[PDB]
Amino acid sequence: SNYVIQADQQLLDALRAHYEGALSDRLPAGALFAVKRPDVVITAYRSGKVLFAGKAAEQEAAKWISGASASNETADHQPSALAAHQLGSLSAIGSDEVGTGDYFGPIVVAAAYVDRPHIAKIAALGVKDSKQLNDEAIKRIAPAIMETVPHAVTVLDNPQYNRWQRSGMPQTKMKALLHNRTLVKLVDAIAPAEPEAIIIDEFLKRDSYFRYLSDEDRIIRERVHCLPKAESVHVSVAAASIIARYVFLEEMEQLSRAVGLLLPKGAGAIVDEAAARIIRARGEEMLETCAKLHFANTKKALAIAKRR
Repeated sequence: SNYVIQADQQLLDALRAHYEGALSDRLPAGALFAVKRPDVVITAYRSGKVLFAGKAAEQEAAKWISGASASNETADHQPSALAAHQLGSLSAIGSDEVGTGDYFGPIVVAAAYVDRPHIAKIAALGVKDSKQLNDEAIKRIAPAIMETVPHAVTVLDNPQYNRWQRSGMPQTKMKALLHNRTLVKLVDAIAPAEPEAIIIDEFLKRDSYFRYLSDEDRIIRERVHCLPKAESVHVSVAAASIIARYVFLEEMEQLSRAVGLLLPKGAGAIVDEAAARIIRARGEEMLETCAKLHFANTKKALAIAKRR
């Protein structure tokens, strides 16, 4: 019978480092490394699943952890890793957006084209977990990305946001158009080159994405992959996050200078306070230049501006 365990990053590092002669070539999808001992084969996977196979499977698994449970499961491609496996090494466009959940500022869509020969360099600037990085790391890392690799951006400013919103276009459609138009910018800009893949982080079902574009003059469909959590599929998507997050921050700085008041991230209580102060200091109509007006926050803020 086979044995399975869930290893934390520390257990994975140990298993890798322990057995002299770890194999990393021609493995199933998701597999980090494999060990062939006598009467057991060991396979470790990106998700932390670790498979022990052979006669000596229960005893070898017990070398690491207590209460290893037997399992029919086999040392095989992981579904979650079929895309990464196939895609991770291509030359690829990735796209991501930022600012959807912020009361103040635009939605920024960014796309980055990362040709094969530039994958490693971009991976070296430390792009994994582009959500972990604070703003000051975004500021140091993004300019380096932009300078190494072609990219495009589309900023939905607030007056344009508010005007699309009030004509009944939801954030889901906004994002589709912005993604679609940024990809057009980037496909054009790198031509005659052509990306082997184009990867969009999945914010809606793929049926819905394209259905939303059908009025567009120019639709990028050839070789478009919608993918969950796509920044673990290809480095171009992470580089697109980072670039998007950098332009947003710029927009927010410009926008803070124009409004005369520092605009906080998010949609929590300080944003209500900030808006109320804009109202008092600048008129309610200033919000149309800098706020996503349909948010709950506007009504919260109007109340505050009035009370005293």
